[PDB]
Amino acid sequence: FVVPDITTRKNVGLSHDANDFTLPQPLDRYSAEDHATWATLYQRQCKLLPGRACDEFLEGLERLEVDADRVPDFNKLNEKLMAATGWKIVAVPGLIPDDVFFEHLANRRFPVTWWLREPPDVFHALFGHVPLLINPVFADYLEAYGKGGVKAKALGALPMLARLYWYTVEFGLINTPAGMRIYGAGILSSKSESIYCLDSASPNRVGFDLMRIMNTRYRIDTFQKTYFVIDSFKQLFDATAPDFAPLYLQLADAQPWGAGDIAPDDLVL
Ligand SMILES: [Co+2]
Repeated sequence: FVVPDITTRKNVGLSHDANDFTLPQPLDRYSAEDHATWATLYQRQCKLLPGRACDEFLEGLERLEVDADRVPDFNKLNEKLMAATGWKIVAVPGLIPDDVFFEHLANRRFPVTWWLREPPDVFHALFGHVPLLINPVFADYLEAYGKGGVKAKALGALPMLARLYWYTVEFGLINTPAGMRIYGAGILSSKSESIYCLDSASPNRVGFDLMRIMNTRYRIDTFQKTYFVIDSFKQLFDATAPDFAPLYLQLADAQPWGAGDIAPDDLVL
């Protein structure tokens, strides 16, 4: 039997732009259970993350006044976000087309799935991704990433950019004099990956390298076998400076590294 998935069920009776896939945040659809689920997840992560999350993340939560006790009102969060970096969040139904996603980031709009899991959803999107948008360097990296979507799509290279996003925005680590810390949203909203990614001898931790990352496969249904480590958000933004076109064409005929591989030139940490 095939039954409707959560995206389908949550969006019953709602609409989305056929081009940019946005909708007004459906505030009336959040139940008491939803706000309680949000509060539980928020409390859980805030207990786990001190000394694991990078300091910029935890500061972003406070500066944006991300609600501890209910699903945040997107309009209200946008007041603080816009004043900080000129970014805003927009509600989407769930997974959206790539050109749409990129066009949003290119225009300093961060798409956020509106609905919450039952006890990627709004907790992952808002709690995991949004706090770093208050950091001007990180925000500029995301904008530059978004702007690269047009060229990538024209060259059939969206999956190569997707690897860069996965291994930075979703699963990135940042080294600090106080020790290794986390900036990837997929780790920051996770119950357990926050522990494994810093505490386990199992995963590789490899210095950030643009070409290497864009040549590296990933899997979505398991903890990462490799994490890439930056020294600063400036490293990410600076990585977007050169022309990616000749990089895509070189990668196109290469054999990608497996998710668990160490490459001969890796700086292994
Ligand atoms: Co994500």
